[PDB]
Amino acid sequence: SKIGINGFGRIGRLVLRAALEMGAQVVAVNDPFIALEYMVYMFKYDSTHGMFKGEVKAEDGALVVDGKKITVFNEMKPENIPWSKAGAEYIVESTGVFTTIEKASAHFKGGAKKVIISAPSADAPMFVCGVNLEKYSKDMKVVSNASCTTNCLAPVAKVLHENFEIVEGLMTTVHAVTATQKTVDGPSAKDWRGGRGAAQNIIPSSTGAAKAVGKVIPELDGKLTGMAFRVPTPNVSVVDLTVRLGKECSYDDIKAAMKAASEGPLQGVLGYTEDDVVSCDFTGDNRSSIFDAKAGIQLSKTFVKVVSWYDNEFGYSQRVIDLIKHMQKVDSA
Amino acid sequence: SKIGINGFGRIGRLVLRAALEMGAQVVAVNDPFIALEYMVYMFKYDSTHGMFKGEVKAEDGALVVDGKKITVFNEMKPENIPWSKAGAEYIVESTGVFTTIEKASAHFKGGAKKVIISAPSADAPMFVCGVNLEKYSKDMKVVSNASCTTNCLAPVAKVLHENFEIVEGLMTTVHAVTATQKTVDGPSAKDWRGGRGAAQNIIPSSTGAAKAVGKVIPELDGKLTGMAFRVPTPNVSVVDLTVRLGKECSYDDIKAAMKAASEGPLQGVLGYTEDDVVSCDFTGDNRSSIFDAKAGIQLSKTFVKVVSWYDNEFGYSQRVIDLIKHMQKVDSA
Amino acid sequence: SKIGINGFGRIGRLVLRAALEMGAQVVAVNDPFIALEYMVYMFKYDSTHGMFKGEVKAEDGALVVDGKKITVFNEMKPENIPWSKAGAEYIVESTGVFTTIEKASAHFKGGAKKVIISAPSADAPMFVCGVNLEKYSKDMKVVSNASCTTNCLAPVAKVLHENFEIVEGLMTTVHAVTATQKTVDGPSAKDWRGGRGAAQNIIPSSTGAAKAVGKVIPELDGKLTGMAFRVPTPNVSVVDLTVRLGKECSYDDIKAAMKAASEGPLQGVLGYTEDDVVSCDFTGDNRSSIFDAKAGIQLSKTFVKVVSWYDNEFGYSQRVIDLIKHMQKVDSA
Amino acid sequence: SKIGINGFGRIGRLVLRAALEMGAQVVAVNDPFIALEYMVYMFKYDSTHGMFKGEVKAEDGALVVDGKKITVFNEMKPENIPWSKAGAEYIVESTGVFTTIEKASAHFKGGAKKVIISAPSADAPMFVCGVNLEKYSKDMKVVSNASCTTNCLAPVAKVLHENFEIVEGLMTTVHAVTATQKTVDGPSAKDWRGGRGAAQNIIPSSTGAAKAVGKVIPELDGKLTGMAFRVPTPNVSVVDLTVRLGKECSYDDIKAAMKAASEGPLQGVLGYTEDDVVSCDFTGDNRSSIFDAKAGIQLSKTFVKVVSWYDNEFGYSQRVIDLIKHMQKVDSA
Ligand SMILES: NC(=O)c1ccc[n+]([C@@H]2O[C@H](COP(=O)([O-])OP(=O)(O)OC[C@H]3O[C@@H](n4cnc5c(N)ncnc54)[C@H](O)[C@@H]3O)[C@@H](O)[C@H]2O)c1
Ligand SMILES: NC(=O)c1ccc[n+]([C@@H]2O[C@H](COP(=O)([O-])OP(=O)(O)OC[C@H]3O[C@@H](n4cnc5c(N)ncnc54)[C@H](O)[C@@H]3O)[C@@H](O)[C@H]2O)c1
Ligand SMILES: NC(=O)c1ccc[n+]([C@@H]2O[C@H](COP(=O)([O-])OP(=O)(O)OC[C@H]3O[C@@H](n4cnc5c(N)ncnc54)[C@H](O)[C@@H]3O)[C@@H](O)[C@H]2O)c1
Ligand SMILES: NC(=O)c1ccc[n+]([C@@H]2O[C@H](COP(=O)([O-])OP(=O)(O)OC[C@H]3O[C@@H](n4cnc5c(N)ncnc54)[C@H](O)[C@@H]3O)[C@@H](O)[C@H]2O)c1
Repeated sequence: SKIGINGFGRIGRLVLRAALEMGAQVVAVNDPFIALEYMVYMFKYDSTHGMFKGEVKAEDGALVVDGKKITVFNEMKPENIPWSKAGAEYIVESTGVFTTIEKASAHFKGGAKKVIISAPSADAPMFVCGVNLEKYSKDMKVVSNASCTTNCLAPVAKVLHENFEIVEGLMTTVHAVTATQKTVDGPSAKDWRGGRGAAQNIIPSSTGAAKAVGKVIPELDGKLTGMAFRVPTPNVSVVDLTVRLGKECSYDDIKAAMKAASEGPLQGVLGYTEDDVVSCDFTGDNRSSIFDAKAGIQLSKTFVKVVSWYDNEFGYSQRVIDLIKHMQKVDSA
Repeated sequence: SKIGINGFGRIGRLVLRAALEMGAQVVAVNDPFIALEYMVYMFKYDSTHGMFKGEVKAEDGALVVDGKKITVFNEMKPENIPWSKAGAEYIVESTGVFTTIEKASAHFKGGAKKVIISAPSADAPMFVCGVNLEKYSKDMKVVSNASCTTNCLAPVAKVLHENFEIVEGLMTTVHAVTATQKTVDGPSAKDWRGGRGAAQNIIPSSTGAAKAVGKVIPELDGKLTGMAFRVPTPNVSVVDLTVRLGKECSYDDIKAAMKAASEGPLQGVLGYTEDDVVSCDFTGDNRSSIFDAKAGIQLSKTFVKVVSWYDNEFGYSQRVIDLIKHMQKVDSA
Repeated sequence: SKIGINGFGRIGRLVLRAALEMGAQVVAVNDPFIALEYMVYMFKYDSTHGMFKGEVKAEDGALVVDGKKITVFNEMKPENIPWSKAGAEYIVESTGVFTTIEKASAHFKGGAKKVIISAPSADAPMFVCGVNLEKYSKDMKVVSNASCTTNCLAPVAKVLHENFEIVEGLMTTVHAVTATQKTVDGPSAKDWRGGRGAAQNIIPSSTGAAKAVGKVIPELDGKLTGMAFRVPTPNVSVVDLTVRLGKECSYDDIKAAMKAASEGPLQGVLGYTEDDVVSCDFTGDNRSSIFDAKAGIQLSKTFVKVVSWYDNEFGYSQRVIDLIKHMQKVDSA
Repeated sequence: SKIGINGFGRIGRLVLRAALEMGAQVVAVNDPFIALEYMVYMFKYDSTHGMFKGEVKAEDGALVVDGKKITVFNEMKPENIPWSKAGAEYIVESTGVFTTIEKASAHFKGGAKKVIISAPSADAPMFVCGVNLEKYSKDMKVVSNASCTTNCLAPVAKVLHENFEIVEGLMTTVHAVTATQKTVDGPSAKDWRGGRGAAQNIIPSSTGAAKAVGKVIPELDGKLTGMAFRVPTPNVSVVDLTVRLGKECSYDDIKAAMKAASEGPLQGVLGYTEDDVVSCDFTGDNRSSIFDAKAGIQLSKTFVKVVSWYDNEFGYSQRVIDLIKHMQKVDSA
């Protein structure tokens, strides 16, 4: 397994949690802003996901989580991380700042084998587990796991497209706050709305998902786009997809198609519920997309609104580990 | 004017604030749960809209707001409210619990002339200022001012339909919390999602707008429906309308048409902005619907997503005074 | 064990969770506002404490949780609950509405043996596990488990008093929202501040703890009082106790005394931490009181501020089960 | 007046709003992170205090607010700000990062006459209006207006000390979130509790007030200290002061003394209320400290808890204009 993590943030830390849950091996973490003793504290306590049940301590300049020793670096520059000292070969690139092939390829200076960007990439091939993993090939050295919204949207869009044909769709994500937002009104020069106080406001915003699903399901390129409203919750978001369909159908056919896929090819990626759920019901949910049967509405035989929940931190971090596992099987690693 | 208010809640008090701003005359308030000394405090201090600038005191069993004496009653059953005795003939029925014609008609027993339900009604004719006021018949004794969402959606839907034709549409409102929600998970037997802790959750809910807009614009009956997500903000909501249009157009045509209507026939009802606004920017906004030019997205020549803001408490309260003014002209009063 | 629960609210439901965790047996639940199918949903999903991991279903008009069948009643009046049909003998009185001996004794009409009020009582003897359980005697038929703040304060006050003498103290609880609070400004006639919108405000409020610790530790009667600020969090609260002490001491002596008690006589009731904890770190914490070593300040040898955390829902519900277990040992039941 | 603002943040902008209300003259603003077109948006729209009523536009490289041209600069290093060229001689240093005399003195390089740090200083003399302004020496080139908490605490502590003598006291401020807090758990290396998600948590923190009040009232040096809990509100905080008094008194004496000071020497600095107020009632409040008569508690003749509110953004911003006005009189300017 031999995973390294660059950026021990919300996703960096929860990928480490997901790796331990899945028996994957992380050997090295890099973050210039989080010293080793502070890394112990940040991994141990999580306001959203609860205290890590397990021993976490610093020992001999390494982070030790349940007996596994994780080498810690504190390099500002990715090209200076000595990944090969720790034996890290598959690097999770989770800073937010090194998303292109050019930028992510800095990790090959330290001896990394493969880099997985935990965000959309302008040029690295993008993957959503359950949707297009079979297009991965072992010569791809830098890949992307797309965004949390793309991972919720792409499963549901795949089911709708295979069964009924998406002629065109528009989506909204009602989206929890992230680390890029601000506690009170402050400077966000490249996104003025995103600078307004996160706890006070519904904030219109862009979404990664819009473009990205057109690269993940190329048949849908240019037939889907959408936007986000950031709202004052700390985690868990919901896709609200309005689609026009090519084939006439009832809402029962939509539900039966989603149910059948969640039991078979999309098992573990797409969930299905008919309960009266609210967003707190998905905190810590492992799935990429949970179809909410009761919340959706069909106006006519070809125009419908479908609602699907995702823990944007936790479900995504579990898919990073799923993607790395797939890549190492194909690579033989 | 000779307005009485039944139910001195969020809408009841802000209707009095709006009447004061618009020089309307409120002569009587009734609320069994809010004794006179408490009405002073409740009217003076408001967490969302700020302290009432001006004098509120109790004298002689009356609420005296800026010189005006308002007779206070504390009746549980509307039958027993002496409206006659205070001279209240136009009754704002803002309790939430007497919405049908037969239930609202109880105010006639104490000599009310007309009742205005401040919510959708199963059978009282619904009006939205700027959209269908000319349907108001002088012989209508119980009318409805529809919901906060219908008052936002109907202006924008009017413009789109007149210019481009709405073939079908689906709406979401991302809606602030209201008084029927719960601070922590508790019993809401008729709406199980709506009982979950309001501050913790994105909560799927129904919208009044779903029924009402096909009544207010009858040619759109059956062509439009939608749902709500309640999110943890205290006030100000946003309509997200995804429409399939009859006529090919660009997004510039949609903008130009909304700008022209806000300057002309829909002036004061529909507003227009191109600023990078967020929900807090509309707290205290007088308009029913404020079109957000920059947040909308056109996918194709006939498929588009339009975003409009509304202060669900305040814009609505001002519309209730507008409705009464219009009714009084038609009745001659 | 043979526990019945009256009021299946935040405390009613979490006492059921605590009973299952501790292997205690609940046989009957009464709530007139929550029908059986709705009880399934409310027990299964918890916005604060996460989904119940376990099977919950309605079967043959009973609630079935992990194989245990729990008879459900829906009586408005406590004297009409046929507790003996279900074999319920120890009743948790968790409505909030039947707190005196007179009111709580209604349950003896249905065949209850003992009633435990999950709130301060004006006359029923009040108990805090770890502090005064040894004053319980088997002839006491109605008892109280005091409030969540009293359960946090009393352990810490006991340690300080035994070691250093409390001459006098004043406390504040910075306290999460409860079900008595309101989503937006509405009527709370007996507590005007408590009616103001809970998510918008710091709200000064009274506390149960103030008086109650004087009944639980009678040596401290009249030497302690205090108040609450309700703040916009959904659970977890913190006591901030300013004490003048009879014996001169350093902060190290305070910490060593708290540490020694958390390892011995107060084990499981009083916790001890020296980490940089925040309130989310205590969600689901079992203890009544967790001393925060780093947050406290000693101004002089006899004047100090001590800070102690408590999950006001969860820690309290576990103490209800602890108190019932103690009572059945003393009663032989 | 000839005021320049360095750092157009929460305090920098509200200081300009306060200068406009008080007819002070701001001539220049500097912020490297906020370009002129963005300064218009940031000044016009405010989530906490509402939209600026009046004209804000950019013309010719200047910010024009109600007719006034303000020269805008975008310098990173204060040394390089041409204050001379705009005529700015009294500089509000509101960046948060140039708080020491030597760091603040950089503004003299571009011809500033005086600097006012809008935060406590390790060595610049601190002033609180109404408490120690007469200590201001004309030869003081760098002064401090202390923190929002010192400006609340010092007026109330002055009154108590003058009338009853403070023997020792311990304070807590329940403090709104600020810009140094984080929207979700993230790195705050110097304050680990302060990095945890602001909207989710009660967070123990330090207070500026702890140091500063013994400097502002030197006879209370060593007799007073305290701490903060940061809670999820956007603005408005509350001091909770527990004091041991030298002279026996009743709570009526404390009330009478606070009322007399707010009418006389501390008028406009200290306010007094007996209403059932909550934090939202003070948003936009001009005063430094508003004594809450009803929330305080006296335990004995010498031991009492006093509660005072403050709008930490707005009251403070107005005090900065007061301080500059006073300094200009003493300097003759
Ligand atoms: N938050 C979510 O729900 C979520 C989900 C999926 C994807 N993402 C994506 O993952 C990335 C990180 O997001 P996040 O939410 O974890 O943010 P975050 O701010 O919590 O984490 C970023 C981390 O990277 C560290 N860092 C910054 N510069 C570094 C550098 N030069 N070298 C190494 N480490 C550095 C920071 O200290 C921080 O700990 C982004 O691209 C984001 O869009 C976020
Ligand atoms: N809150 C909004 O944004 C909004 C906007 C538009 C319309 N409305 C509608 O207005 C109505 C009231 O809503 P609200 O937000 O003001 O709720 P609310 O709870 O604030 O007010 C309801 C008021 O009615 C009073 N009341 C209850 N029974 C009474 C009775 N028998 N007689 C007289 N008064 C009584 C209550 O004491 C309370 O003060 C609802 O139908 C709601 O759908 C609400
Ligand atoms: N919330 C906490 O942190 C906490 C902690 C300790 C103690 N308490 C106390 O426990 C009691 C309940 O508090 P809560 O937070 O669970 O409130 P809650 O509102 O969540 O629960 C009250 C429950 O009692 C039910 N009920 C009302 N009348 C009834 C009746 N006539 N018969 C039977 N059931 C009825 C309601 O439907 C509701 O489900 C109060 O006395 C409260 O002060 C609360
Ligand atoms: N927020 C409050 O309630 C409050 C009240 C009183 C005092 N203060 C103090 O005022 C100071 C600023 O606080 P704030 O709340 O306004 O924070 P903030 O983050 O809103 O504002 C800081 C501003 O300084 C700017 N800045 C950063 N570096 C700069 C530089 N090198 N030159 C010029 N400008 C630069 C930033 O762009 C930002 O706009 C702090 O010292 C704070 O403690 C805050």
